Amino acid sequence: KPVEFVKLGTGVWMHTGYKVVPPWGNIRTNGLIIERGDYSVLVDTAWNDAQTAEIVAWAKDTLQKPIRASIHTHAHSDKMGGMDALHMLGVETFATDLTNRLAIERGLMPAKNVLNISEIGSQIEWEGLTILYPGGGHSEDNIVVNEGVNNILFGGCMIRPGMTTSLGNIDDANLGYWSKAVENAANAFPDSQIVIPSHGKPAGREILKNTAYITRPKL
Amino acid sequence: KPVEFVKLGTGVWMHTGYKVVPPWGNIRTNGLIIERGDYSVLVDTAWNDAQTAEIVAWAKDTLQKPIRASIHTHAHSDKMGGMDALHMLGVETFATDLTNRLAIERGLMPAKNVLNISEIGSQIEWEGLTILYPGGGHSEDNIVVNEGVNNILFGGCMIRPGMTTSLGNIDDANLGYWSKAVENAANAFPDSQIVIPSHGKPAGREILKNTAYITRPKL
Amino acid sequence: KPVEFVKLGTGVWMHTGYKVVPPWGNIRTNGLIIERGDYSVLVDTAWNDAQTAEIVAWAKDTLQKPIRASIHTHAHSDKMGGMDALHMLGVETFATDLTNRLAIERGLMPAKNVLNISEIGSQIEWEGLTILYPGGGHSEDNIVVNEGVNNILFGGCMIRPGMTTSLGNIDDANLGYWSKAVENAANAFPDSQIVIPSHGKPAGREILKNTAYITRPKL
Amino acid sequence: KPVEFVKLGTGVWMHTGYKVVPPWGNIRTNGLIIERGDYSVLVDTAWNDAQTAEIVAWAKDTLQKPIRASIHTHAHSDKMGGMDALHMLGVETFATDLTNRLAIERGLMPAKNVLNISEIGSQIEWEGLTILYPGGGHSEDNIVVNEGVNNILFGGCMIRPGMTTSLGNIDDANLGYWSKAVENAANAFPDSQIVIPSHGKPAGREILKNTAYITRPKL
Amino acid sequence: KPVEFVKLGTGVWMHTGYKVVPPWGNIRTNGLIIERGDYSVLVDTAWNDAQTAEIVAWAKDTLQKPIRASIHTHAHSDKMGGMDALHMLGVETFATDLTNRLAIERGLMPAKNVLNISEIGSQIEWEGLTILYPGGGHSEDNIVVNEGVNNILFGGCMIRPGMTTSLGNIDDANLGYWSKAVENAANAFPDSQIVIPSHGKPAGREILKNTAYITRPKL
Amino acid sequence: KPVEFVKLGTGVWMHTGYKVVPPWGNIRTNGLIIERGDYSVLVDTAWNDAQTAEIVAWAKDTLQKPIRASIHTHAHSDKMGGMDALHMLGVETFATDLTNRLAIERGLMPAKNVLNISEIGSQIEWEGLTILYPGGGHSEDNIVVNEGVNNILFGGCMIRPGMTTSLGNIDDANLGYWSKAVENAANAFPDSQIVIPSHGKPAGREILKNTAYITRPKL
Ligand SMILES: [Cl-]
Ligand SMILES: [Cl-]
Ligand SMILES: [Cl-]
Ligand SMILES: [Cl-]
Ligand SMILES: [Cl-]
Ligand SMILES: [Cl-]
Ligand SMILES: [Mg+2]
Ligand SMILES: [Mg+2]
Ligand SMILES: [Mg+2]
Ligand SMILES: [Mg+2]
Ligand SMILES: [Mg+2]
Ligand SMILES: [Mg+2]
Ligand SMILES: [Zn+2]
Ligand SMILES: [Zn+2]
Ligand SMILES: [Zn+2]
Ligand SMILES: [Zn+2]
Ligand SMILES: [Zn+2]
Ligand SMILES: [Zn+2]
Ligand SMILES: [Zn+2]
Ligand SMILES: [Zn+2]
Ligand SMILES: [Zn+2]
Ligand SMILES: [Zn+2]
Ligand SMILES: [Zn+2]
Ligand SMILES: [Zn+2]
Repeated sequence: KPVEFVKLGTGVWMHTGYKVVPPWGNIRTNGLIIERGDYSVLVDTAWNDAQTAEIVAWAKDTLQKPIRASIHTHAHSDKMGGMDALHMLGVETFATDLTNRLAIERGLMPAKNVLNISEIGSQIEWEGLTILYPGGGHSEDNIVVNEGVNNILFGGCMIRPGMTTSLGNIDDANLGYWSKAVENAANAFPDSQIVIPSHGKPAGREILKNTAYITRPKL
Repeated sequence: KPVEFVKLGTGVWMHTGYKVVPPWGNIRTNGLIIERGDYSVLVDTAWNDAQTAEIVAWAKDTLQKPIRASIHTHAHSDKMGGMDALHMLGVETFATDLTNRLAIERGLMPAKNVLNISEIGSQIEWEGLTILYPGGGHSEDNIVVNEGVNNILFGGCMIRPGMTTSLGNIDDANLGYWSKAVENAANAFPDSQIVIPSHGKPAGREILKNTAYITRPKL
Repeated sequence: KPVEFVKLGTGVWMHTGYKVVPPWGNIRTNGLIIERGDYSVLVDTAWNDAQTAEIVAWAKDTLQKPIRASIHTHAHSDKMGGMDALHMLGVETFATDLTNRLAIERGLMPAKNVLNISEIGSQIEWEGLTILYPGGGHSEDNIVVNEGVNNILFGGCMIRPGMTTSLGNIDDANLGYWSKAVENAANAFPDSQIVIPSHGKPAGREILKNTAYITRPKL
Repeated sequence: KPVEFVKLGTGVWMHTGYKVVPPWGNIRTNGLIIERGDYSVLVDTAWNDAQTAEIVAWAKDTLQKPIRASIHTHAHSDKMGGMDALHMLGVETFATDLTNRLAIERGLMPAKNVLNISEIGSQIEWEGLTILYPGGGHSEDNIVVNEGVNNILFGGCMIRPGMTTSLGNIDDANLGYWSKAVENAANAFPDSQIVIPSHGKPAGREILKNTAYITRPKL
Repeated sequence: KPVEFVKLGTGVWMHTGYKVVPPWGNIRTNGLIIERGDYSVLVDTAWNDAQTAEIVAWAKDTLQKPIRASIHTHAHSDKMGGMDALHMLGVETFATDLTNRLAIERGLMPAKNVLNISEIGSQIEWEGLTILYPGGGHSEDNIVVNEGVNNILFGGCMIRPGMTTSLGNIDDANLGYWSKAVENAANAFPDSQIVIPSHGKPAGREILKNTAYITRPKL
Repeated sequence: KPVEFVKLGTGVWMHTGYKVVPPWGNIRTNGLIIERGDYSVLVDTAWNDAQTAEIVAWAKDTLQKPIRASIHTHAHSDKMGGMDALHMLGVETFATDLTNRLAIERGLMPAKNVLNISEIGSQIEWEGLTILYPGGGHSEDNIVVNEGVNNILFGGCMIRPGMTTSLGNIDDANLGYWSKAVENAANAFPDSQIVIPSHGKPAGREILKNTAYITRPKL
């Protein structure tokens, strides 16, 4: 399926790309485009360079706000699969040091610059966004991004879609800490009523609660 | 979020109030307003006195059928949090003896009058409603209320919303008997195709079946 | 509830019949009508002879393409409950040899003719449909049917509806192999984006993935 | 394997009989012989009439205290499989009314006399033993027997052996209440340090705790 | 820990070797030496060539019945880790064709000769032993070996030790079929009261039953 | 039951005290006495002051090596229930700062001195013992103690007894991290073949492995 753009709020757009992975077939991955004054910033690549180049072109030609910089929410190919495209298209890329290290271990290109959030609960302000490291969950390095004007929380792959009980790709997950990481994000951003998972539809805070439940160690 | 009213059938309305509870945020609670000839009856308060007073005012001014009496489906603050408002507004309140006893233990005000349904499976007719005690489930005292004109079954908190697998607040639950209590209610009221949970959207009998499954002891 | 017809694609219709089964009440069962040149073929009966006769009549009078033959996807009464009606109405019925044997053991009438797909993974072409035996799942004999013009995969009862975690009627299930059988079907028919379960709404490939997850042996 | 006798305390003996049940093979069942002044009483038959007759003969010839009466701890064939032998050998048999009713439903002979313990928690003194009905567990009618001189608690099949996590034959079990029934027995007889399960070795109170854990509804 | 020999029955000995595997440390692996007229046969190597050579030497010097041939119960290094030693010491090695193929895939040396048991339930007589392929379990190729004079069933790694609930190394397991494979072995060899797991102490049929329970798909 | 002493190795003794806790009854708690030149050190109190005073007296009168100092492995009453006795008897008590803080929160007396091991994996040498903080498990502050002459690892309550699947008192447990904490201890002390849990019998490394399994987040 081709690459789709949907408006989530004032100056906040979701990009969605698809990849066919047998046996189940097409799987979506979502990220964001965030408008700033006369440029935009990007949260996550799509699956590959071609899809990522389509996102850059859309921001330049449709929003008229070319992508200047990007952040990447963990070291997997749905979030960093299009790094060569971003680099060739002049986008200045950012990730945590741990994400960059895991990217190299996993055969992905690291970002060009470092987000200094290494402790659990650490937050910074980057291009009008709040970036939090809530601890390991879907991947040890996963970060979340909050946009405080529209109160949109981008949970990425740490937040599971809808009412699923499937945990998704758990190859790199911290099964012990994931539910606490979700609680940490939910407590850090109480005003965000719109929550974006990477692999499903935009939703509300019910997907925070559901994710924390389905990934929580039980008695 | 403010207090909402939705029509479910002839003379049957749902009231919904919200409370912000970290980490997950707003949580709805639902109850009913049931029209009678020139007055109405209430199933459950909302979370607090202010929301409950808004329900009384709506019945008086919008339906023109002031609330005369109420029933309360178990001793938690989403169902009995607005008792002082009901009492001050002249509403005559009813609950089972067990609910009244648990209300006192839990720091809530008991109802002024007793519903005589203490045995499992016992039912009475109260203001045109059938009230059943199906046994302990979400709380040991939980009762259910059936409105037989429109065939609406109010399951309250004993029925979980939608397709969730979360059990909600289980602090006071009877985990051994809950699925049997749901079966008891479903068998008692086969004609009710509309089922109302306290913490989600109106639905059909699929939420009876799903609740019984997700709360059933497994092998 | 009465018997319903819904168009799924060019020349492909879903039939749905209901049965009241306490405690939960009405349960739907779905099958298909597949148009051919001047006749049609049927996938599955409804619950009983009366509902099945209504399907035959609809194909004759509304589609003007009378049902000539049928296939049955496993030996339970939602799929073979209307065999006497089909036989009396001149429909030539087909099932696997294992389905016919299990039908007799279960008190159902067997089909008049045999589908030769006894090995796991075996497929045949029957009236423009691909019929696959993917191995035991909901029932040891369950088969799936793919319509390759519209790319519709009829999973029958081997595919669970929506986002449920309930396994349905497991009296005859192969709990060890069911998730592999679902994977086998999904790998055999990658182009089918429309998936039909017997007991829920038409959906996409997400119900293949969800079924395989909820029925998969866990660690 | 043949029928075995082991001394558990002053005047208290365990009888053990075996039955070959494929696939796993021999399975033991245990009961007790309790000496009184110049006669004895029996707790449970063995699997069949021949084994039960061997127990009667042993009490008469070895203890010199012929069995006068018996109690039966629930309606399954390991506990009531030898009723014809007891009746022919002049033993006066006792069970609860519920056990007698379930015996008839299950194709076993009922006892000749009734133990009046129908409410949960009800206890009586019978031939120097305390008999408690703790509620449904392995079977809805299961009772337990405490011998207060030696402080031996006969849990029968309601108590699982050793450190197993298997629940045994659950065809007739009350999965919701079983762990509470075990707690009820443990609270009723705090001084009993010797605990006898039907299907394993004599042990201590650790098998009460383990049984309650492995059969307890979990979150 | 060094290599140990223990007599299990007339002409049947267990060999046990140890390997230190962090974090848990020493892990035993067991196999058998089976005496024949003036030679012996071997079931499984130990972990490595040195331990396996010690087994060959013990049979030659202590039993005075040199090992002529061997069978290997699946393709893992505890069972086939000492193949070079056996081959150099003149032992003629046998395994199923599937075991030989999986050995090559897993970096182990295959056996020199083939055991023709490829269908589930197939059995052959080899050097007075019955060898059964019961279907996939701990590994897809696992076979079991029964010695009918002493009625000793060697379950190898398909049978878990004692009362554990741990499944051991499941990297290559068939989680769907394992409990059925255990049932198949138990039904094939009802007279064997001594059961040998690879990674624990000799035991009785209770470890067949426990293994089947702990590895069985649950509802 | 009264207070028991058992020799575990040269200069290393286990002390065991009992407390009756309904419904299950007596529960043991274990700690150690470690001989040094002409004095000893203590690992953990018993349940109360009287039992703890008996341990001090035994070291003075039987070993002739009076207890000079003690360490406490977490803030629960089985480990710190006898602090007043130790303090009155002149024993100099040590615990981590986190244990002292949790002791105060839980109504126990803190130790007089601090063990400086606050980071996960931190170790110190104290009176010839290695003390490790492996991360939260049974309690967030739990530490383990290794005696390297006899290679005895005292796991305290972080290690569950025998082959149980019960988690014990989990009121204060870190369910996400406990299995990793056990792995951390097992990796830190590979030479210790004797492992002491607080609530069961001395055992080997199998109880490390079993604990890590039964408390590990599963898929
Ligand atoms: Cl979604
Ligand atoms: Cl809902
Ligand atoms: Cl659906
Ligand atoms: Cl036992
Ligand atoms: Cl063992
Ligand atoms: Cl123990
Ligand atoms: Mg540049
Ligand atoms: Mg008044
Ligand atoms: Mg004809
Ligand atoms: Mg008589
Ligand atoms: Mg040769
Ligand atoms: Mg001093
Ligand atoms: Zn990822
Ligand atoms: Zn992802
Ligand atoms: Zn409630
Ligand atoms: Zn509620
Ligand atoms: Zn079916
Ligand atoms: Zn069906
Ligand atoms: Zn029984
Ligand atoms: Zn029994
Ligand atoms: Zn293996
Ligand atoms: Zn092995
Ligand atoms: Zn503790
Ligand atoms: Zn403890």
